[PDB]
Amino acid sequence: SRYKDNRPLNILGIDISKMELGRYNLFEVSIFLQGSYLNPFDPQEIDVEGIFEDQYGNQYRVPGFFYQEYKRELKNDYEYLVPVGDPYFKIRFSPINIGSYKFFIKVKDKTGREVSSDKYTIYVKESEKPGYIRVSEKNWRYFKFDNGRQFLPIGANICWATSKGTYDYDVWLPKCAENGGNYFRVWLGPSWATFALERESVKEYDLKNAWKLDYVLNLAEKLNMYIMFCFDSYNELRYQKEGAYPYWEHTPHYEKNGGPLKEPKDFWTNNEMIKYYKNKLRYIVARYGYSTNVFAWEFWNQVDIISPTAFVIGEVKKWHEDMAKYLNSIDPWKHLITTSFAFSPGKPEIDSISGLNFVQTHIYKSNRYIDALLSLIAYKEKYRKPHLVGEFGLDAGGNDLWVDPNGYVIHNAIWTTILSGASGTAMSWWWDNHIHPNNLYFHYRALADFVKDINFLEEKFERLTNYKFNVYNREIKVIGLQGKKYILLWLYNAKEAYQYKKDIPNMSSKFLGSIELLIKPPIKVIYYDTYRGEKIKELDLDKNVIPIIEFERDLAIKIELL
Ligand SMILES: OC[C@H]1O[C@@H](O[C@H]2[C@H](O)[C@H](O)[C@H](O[C@H]3[C@H](O)[C@H](O)[C@H](O[C@H]4[C@H](O)[C@H](O)[C@H](O)O[C@@H]4CO)O[C@@H]3CO)O[C@@H]2CO)[C@@H](O)[C@@H](O)[C@@H]1O
Ligand SMILES: OC[C@H]1O[C@@H](O)[C@@H](O)[C@@H](O)[C@@H]1O
Repeated sequence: SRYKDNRPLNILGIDISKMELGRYNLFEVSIFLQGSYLNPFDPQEIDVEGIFEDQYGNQYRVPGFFYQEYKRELKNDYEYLVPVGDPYFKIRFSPINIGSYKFFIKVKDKTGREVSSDKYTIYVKESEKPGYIRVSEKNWRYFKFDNGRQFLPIGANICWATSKGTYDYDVWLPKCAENGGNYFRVWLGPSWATFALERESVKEYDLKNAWKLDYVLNLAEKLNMYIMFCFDSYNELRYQKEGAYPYWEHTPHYEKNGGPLKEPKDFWTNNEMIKYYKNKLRYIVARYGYSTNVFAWEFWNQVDIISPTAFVIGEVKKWHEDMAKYLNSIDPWKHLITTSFAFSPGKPEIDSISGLNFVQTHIYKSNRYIDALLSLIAYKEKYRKPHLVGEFGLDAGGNDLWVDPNGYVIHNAIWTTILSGASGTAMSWWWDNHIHPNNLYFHYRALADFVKDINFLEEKFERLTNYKFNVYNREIKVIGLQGKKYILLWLYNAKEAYQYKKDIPNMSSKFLGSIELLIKPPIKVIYYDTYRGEKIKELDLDKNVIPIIEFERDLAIKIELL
């Protein structure tokens, strides 16, 4: 209770960031107050709310949150945050409609006393921002922004920093964004994570780490990147003797460390833990919900590999149902909600919950992973909602780093997933020790430039079905999509795609073979170098047999039905 107060409830001062702002931009209110509360993160101790109303009758009830300002510095190799001023409360709002808004502040503390501000008026002008990310109503396999443009996530996991903290994101994010990236994922647990809110406690949240997450979210805003926030990771509920980077013995949830839980199984049903978890959801909505750069709320990283002593499917399912309902109810902007599993096929009992707006796959497989990705993407079409391959690698043990310095594994996965019908690219691990130092971003740039012009929401793509390969030289396979106006092909050499020793292909002319498709000419055929990210050749065709030019590892082909 380092932040307690014991004074009569009074608003002392209010600062407003701007009186005029653009659609979907941040409107921030700072509130100085006194009151009676033992825990500023607990709404039963103090409840700050901002009540906003547009000129179309829509009302928004925005929870407020406790805030400490910091000034960051880099002490050679670690980030250091200096507190600036006393902590205070904030409200963060984002307007969906333009025009005028009225708002006021309401505060209630543990005594039952309630105080409020007068009403203030702000004006909202049109902006360039596309809005929040939703599931597409036109094609449930894909995401859209509120303004109807597609959101096709291209990026990687970038889940935590080194000791350099936000200074690492200063480096990684601009590199990702200038190479076609618009997506990453961050972890808000376990307590060692850069953005861990439950660092020393599950009752009070870490104001330094929350400030770091502010900073990174603001950088994503400047770079037009969209973030999945992963609230908790399985390690928190996994015993040391179970391996796999366990953390139960160190986690604040455990009674040994001051928490309410005698064992991780009790996480799902312990009344005190559920209360604190809802307080955390409220804090996250309060502090970050305004942002259109929050792509999704993700409850768990791999909840199926918590301790087997703790995984009771019926309880984990009910907890996801109840928390998704609660989170959706308090989130004024109704961000997408998801969860994840280490088991690649997932858990249908949980994945089919209506409150989870999209499903995910994690897969670390070294042999024939192209076929595995295709099979999992076909399988999870049964849920009739988008599918994100949220984690991908060769090997949970990290063999990728030395067996595949050129990123061919990442390459294979991002082309396979996009041209198999997934909502976006397979999302690689190893951002810090592999993608960045080996400068693998060019793979994303090539893929982004191939798909940028394609409107996946209107193409009605289906997996390519009725093709005939005529190739004698080699064993070529194809992953493809057939749409109303485009056919997109990724061809790969089955005997080269899984070998990682050779240099990046630096190809060339010759005829290799052909593929004929169930389509009607005339057509324009574009051959695309997937490593340089360039058109190689264009060809106008009068019939349905597509020549395949020579290529070393893989080749993309874009066919336009004229
Ligand atoms: O160094 C900072 C921080 O690292 C922590 O360990 C990390 C580890 O370095 C590595 O990045 C690991 O990546 C996992 C990650 O958990 C993914 O969600 C996913 O998972 C796997 C899981 O970890 C097991 O290996 C499991 O058997 O297989 C899962 C995949 O199916 O895969 C990634 C690659 O393995 O993440 C851990 C943390 O989870 C800690 O060492 C910490 O002390 C340290 O500060
Ligand atoms: O910023 C990402 C990485 O960049 C490198 O050049 C070093 O400065 C690392 O300390 C840092 O973690």
